[PDB]
Amino acid sequence: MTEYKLVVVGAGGVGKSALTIQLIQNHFVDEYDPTIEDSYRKQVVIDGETCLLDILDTAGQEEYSAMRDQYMRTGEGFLCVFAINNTKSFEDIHHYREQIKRVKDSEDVPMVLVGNKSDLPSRTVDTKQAQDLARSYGIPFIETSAKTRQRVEDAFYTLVREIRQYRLK
Ligand SMILES: Nc1nc2c(ncn2[C@@H]2O[C@H](COP(=O)(O)OP(=O)(O)O)[C@@H](O)[C@H]2O)c(=O)[nH]1
Ligand SMILES: O=S(=O)(Nc1nc2cccc(Cl)c2s1)c1ccccc1O
Ligand SMILES: [Mg+2]
Repeated sequence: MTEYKLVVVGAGGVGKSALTIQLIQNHFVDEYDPTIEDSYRKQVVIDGETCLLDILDTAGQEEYSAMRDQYMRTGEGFLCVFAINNTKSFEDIHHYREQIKRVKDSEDVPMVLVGNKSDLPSRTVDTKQAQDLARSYGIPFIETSAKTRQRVEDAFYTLVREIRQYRLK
């Protein structure tokens, strides 16, 4: 059994909680209190390995937060989520990456870029632009829908794979 500590970050409203609850509890939440921050543990099998996922669904995204610094220290991989209909949330991604890099004092940070709400038809962020951003960071890019469950397991499992690989570098 191997443990993987995953942290879900992104602007308020992008779907951090809805993604996390979909993965863990297999249901979509319509109106989840934006202040609730918890961790969830679940065992899954990924590439033949029985993995214990320990996932923190973050609430506040404050720059100045001792607790955020501690969880970025403890977290091994980061799911950086924006919503495909919220350009500001996409622009916020750089700031979250910078924060994480600073806390780690490293460029070796396992991260996956997630464009959530792929079920919404009025896109404001071109998939091309998001692919380009992820390429510039050297990270995977996945579009998900918490509402339909599209690529929910793939996003989290892709982050596990990124961590597993960095452990060999
Ligand atoms: N249509 C759609 N709505 C979503 C999706 N993910 C989350 N939402 C909705 O967007 C709002 C914010 O989601 P929440 O998970 O609470 O965002 P958080 O603040 O990032 O935790 C809620 O009303 C959710 O039901 C999605 O994939 N598609
Ligand atoms: O520091 S942990 O060991 N556990 C935590 N558990 C919680 C619960 C509520 C709020 C916060 Cl800030 C936390 S941090 C942890 C960090 C990163 C990823 C998974 C974790 O369990
Ligand atoms: Mg939330």
